[PDB]
Amino acid sequence: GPLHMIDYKEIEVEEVVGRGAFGVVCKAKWRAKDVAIKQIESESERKAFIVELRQLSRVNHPNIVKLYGACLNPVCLVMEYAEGGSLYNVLHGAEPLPYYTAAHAMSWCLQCSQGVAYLHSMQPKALIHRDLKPPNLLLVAGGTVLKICDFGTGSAAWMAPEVFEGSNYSEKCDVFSWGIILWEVITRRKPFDEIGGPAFRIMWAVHNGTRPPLIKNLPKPIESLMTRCWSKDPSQRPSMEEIVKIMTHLMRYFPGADEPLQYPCQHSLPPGEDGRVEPYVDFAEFYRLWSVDHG
Ligand SMILES: COc1cc(C(=O)NCCCN2CCN(C)CC2)ccc1NC(=O)c1csc2c(=O)[nH]cnc12
Repeated sequence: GPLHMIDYKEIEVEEVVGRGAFGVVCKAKWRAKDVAIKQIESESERKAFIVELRQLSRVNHPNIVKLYGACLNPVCLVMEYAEGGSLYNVLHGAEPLPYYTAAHAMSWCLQCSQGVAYLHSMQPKALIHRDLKPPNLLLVAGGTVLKICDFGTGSAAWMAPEVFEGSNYSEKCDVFSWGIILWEVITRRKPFDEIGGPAFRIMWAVHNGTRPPLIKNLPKPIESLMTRCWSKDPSQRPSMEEIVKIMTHLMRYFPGADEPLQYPCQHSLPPGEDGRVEPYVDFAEFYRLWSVDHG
């Protein structure tokens, strides 16, 4: 994949937007375009930069961030800027938070799965992301388009049990993360927020078979897919190609996914009545459109 060698003098650094897995991300300008720059912190991070640069150049897909080029003094990546920020901020960030619909929730998960399915179908060997979570999912086009970034080649809430076991893992670990993200956008809750302390407490819980609470009034095909994705045995989880197909076909019953995020939302989180939670999104329209198609 062809890419530019950037002269640092052509870069005009504006403001710091965030701090990813490694390095610092900053808003900037380069040749009229609005860009984002991931810059090195410690000289030790150099190995991670070679990996991410090797991979981002190799990949080309609408749901994975564009790499425009790389500057080597100082060593930094020049990528496309995501105007809407991360999904984590949209979900759980500072007030005021945007209102979103079930349609948005489904579309975000579809676009995410589409990007991952592409990664799993690389030649000659598949790419495993290893770090799928809302902080690494970015939003553009008024919140309607999702991009994947921060390749994994505080993540315990999304991590498959075989990964933190140090055990042998396949691309099916990405599928587990996707299941958690799906639960997360439907409920607008932080997964395992009730479990306090440090990371090992989550890891212990998930290792015993602790999963997120089931959702009240959730459509059985969605529930079926969600719980399949978070199976202990990686074999019992569906492939991403299957997920992409299912989610594409469900979008028939979720119109309006192309409406930009623009409405305010004052969000208070109720407690879980039984062992279940109420969704943030509403499924009344789904059931209406479904019954119209089915008998
Ligand atoms: C997560 O990083 C971002 C935050 C905000 C963001 O939230 N914007 C700044 C908020 C401005 N505030 C100021 C205060 N005001 C009251 C509200 C608006 C906007 C854009 C980001 N990232 C990228 O474009 C990006 C491109 S590639 C890449 C990567 O590999 N890793 C992490 N990020 C990126």
